[PDB]
Amino acid sequence: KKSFQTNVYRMSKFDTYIFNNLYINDYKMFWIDSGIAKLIDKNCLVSYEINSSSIILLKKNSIQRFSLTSLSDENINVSVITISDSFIRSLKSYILGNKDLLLWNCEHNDIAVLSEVVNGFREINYSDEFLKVFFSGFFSKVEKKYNSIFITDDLDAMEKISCLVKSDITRNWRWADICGELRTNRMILKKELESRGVKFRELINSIRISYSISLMKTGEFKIKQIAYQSGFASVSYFSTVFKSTMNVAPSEYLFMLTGV
Ligand SMILES: CCCCCC/C=C\CCCCCCCC(=O)O
Repeated sequence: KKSFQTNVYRMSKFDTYIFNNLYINDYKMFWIDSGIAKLIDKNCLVSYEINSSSIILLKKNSIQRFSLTSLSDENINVSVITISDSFIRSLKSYILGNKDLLLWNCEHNDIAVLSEVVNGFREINYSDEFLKVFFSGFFSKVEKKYNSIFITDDLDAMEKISCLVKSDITRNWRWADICGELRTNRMILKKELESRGVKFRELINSIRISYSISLMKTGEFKIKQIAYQSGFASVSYFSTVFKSTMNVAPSEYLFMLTGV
């Protein structure tokens, strides 16, 4: 359970959630509990319908640009599972021998286990062993259904940059700071941002927004405090960037962390 952080979001009939420059702090996976939805991937310029068996995987350190639109006349619950790095590396272990958004059409076996994870393991209490072989076997499969490895040699350049920023979120980050800390020139590091279609400012802001989300999940409701705790120079800039990224206001998202 501590290796799994889950949330459930309500989706009104035919409503749309829009994400722009959304930085994925840790591996995530989500799916709808019922009905049908339309996912539009602005990064690959593609769209497709998903059902209660479709599982979407988001790669850590990726910068997402997509929208999800309900195509159901009833409310839909979107379950989101966040996996800890400690568990992910456990998965790397059970697996021996550039796509950031992976879609997997389940065989109501995997979506059954995933549904129990969001369900807080209160109907079935899988073991560490099973969960490790399951998930490891899950990514191992989806990796084949796509371009490259979903997991990453930990010392990836983007991972180094992200961890750096997260380790001192309020520092007034500049390219010079990144190059100096990583002992690497910008000509070599710039590919990480280019391939993700973001300029330096956007990258730092994206990491700070996801950091603010993590804070709101711990039980922090004071928006004013969250703005500064997340490294933003002001509450207004935080709110502007948050709204631009999540398409909703910070306080609005916090409210969604309640659940009905
Ligand atoms: C705008 C409110 C957020 C609604 C989130 C549910 C919709 C799609 C699932 C995508 C998950 C990425 C959102 C990040 C938030 C989180 O980490 O829980």
